[PDB]
Amino acid sequence: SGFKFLFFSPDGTLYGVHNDKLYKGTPPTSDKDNWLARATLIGNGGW
Amino acid sequence: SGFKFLFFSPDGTLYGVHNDKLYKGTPPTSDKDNWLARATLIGNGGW
Amino acid sequence: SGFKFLFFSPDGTLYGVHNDKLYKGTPPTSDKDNWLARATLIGNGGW
Amino acid sequence: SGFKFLFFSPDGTLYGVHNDKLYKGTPPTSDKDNWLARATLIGNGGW
Amino acid sequence: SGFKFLFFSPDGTLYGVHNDKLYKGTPPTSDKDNWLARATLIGNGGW
Ligand SMILES: CC(=O)N[C@@H]1[C@@H](O)[C@H](O)[C@@H](CO)O[C@@H]1O
Ligand SMILES: CC(=O)N[C@@H]1[C@@H](O)[C@H](O)[C@@H](CO)O[C@@H]1O
Ligand SMILES: CC(=O)N[C@@H]1[C@@H](O)[C@H](O)[C@@H](CO)O[C@@H]1O
Ligand SMILES: CC(=O)N[C@@H]1[C@@H](O)[C@H](O)[C@@H](CO)O[C@@H]1O
Ligand SMILES: CC(=O)N[C@@H]1[C@@H](O)[C@H](O)[C@@H](CO)O[C@@H]1O
Repeated sequence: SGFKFLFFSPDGTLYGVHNDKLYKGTPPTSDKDNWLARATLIGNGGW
Repeated sequence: SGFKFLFFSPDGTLYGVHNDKLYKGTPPTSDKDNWLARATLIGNGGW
Repeated sequence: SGFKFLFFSPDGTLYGVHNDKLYKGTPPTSDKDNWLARATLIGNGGW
Repeated sequence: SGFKFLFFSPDGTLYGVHNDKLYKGTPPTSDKDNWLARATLIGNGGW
Repeated sequence: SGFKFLFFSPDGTLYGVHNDKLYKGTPPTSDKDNWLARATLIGNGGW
């Protein structure tokens, strides 16, 4: 629970480290947007 | 109180994590501008 | 003490959170620049 | 273990500090991508 | 003692806070680049 890092790439993609995993995707648009469920998993550990 | 993350997207929108929630909005232009009151809630928790 | 956050906006302005307040201004060019005295107070608390 | 800093350059390259060393490279695109194995070492300590 | 902050400006300059001092410079190109030996000191304390 909670992100360790949460930051943008210069194209506007949101990146986040959550439970040692790395995710990316376009940023959420509302509190109805389950961002983590639709984010792409781009790293399985070590972050 | 207190933000856990406070950062910019490349289009100039300010993003912030406050009390596990995610907020965005144009940055304040003066200390009369209550940013958190006018920011768009874009995540209800898990941040 | 020091800063809680210190980060750039995409237009090149340096932002900083210091003693719960939000500051912005052009980045310092030498150690003779008192950036905190020089920056614009854009938020009086809650940061 | 884990990263101490993880952030983007405006040229699109991902930078990270891991165990006091500095690395850069294209961001990972999947959890098969061993980013730290293929990243360019650009700093052997002090970070 | 490492860096407290390490981040880019949108023109590609790397900024870092180290022992409460603020440094800037082009990012290191390889592990043979002593960045902090050649970085510009732009803040002597308070960071
Ligand atoms: C910090 C880092 O590069 N972690 C990666 C991880 O994301 C990836 O899923 C795994 C693939 O084997 O390799 C590494 O552990
Ligand atoms: C980290 C993350 O994606 N959190 C979101 C939250 O912001 C959103 O309000 C909720 C919708 O049900 O889904 C997830 O919990
Ligand atoms: C986090 C946040 O938006 N803080 C603001 C503060 O910056 C501003 O000076 C004040 C104006 O009334 O309102 C809020 O407290
Ligand atoms: C913080 C910093 O500038 N560290 C560098 C290190 O990355 C580099 O590999 C070394 C070369 O001798 O010099 C310095 O220690
Ligand atoms: C956070 C900040 O602005 N620190 C500066 C420091 O960089 C500068 O060298 C000194 C010179 O007067 O003034 C301030 O203390």
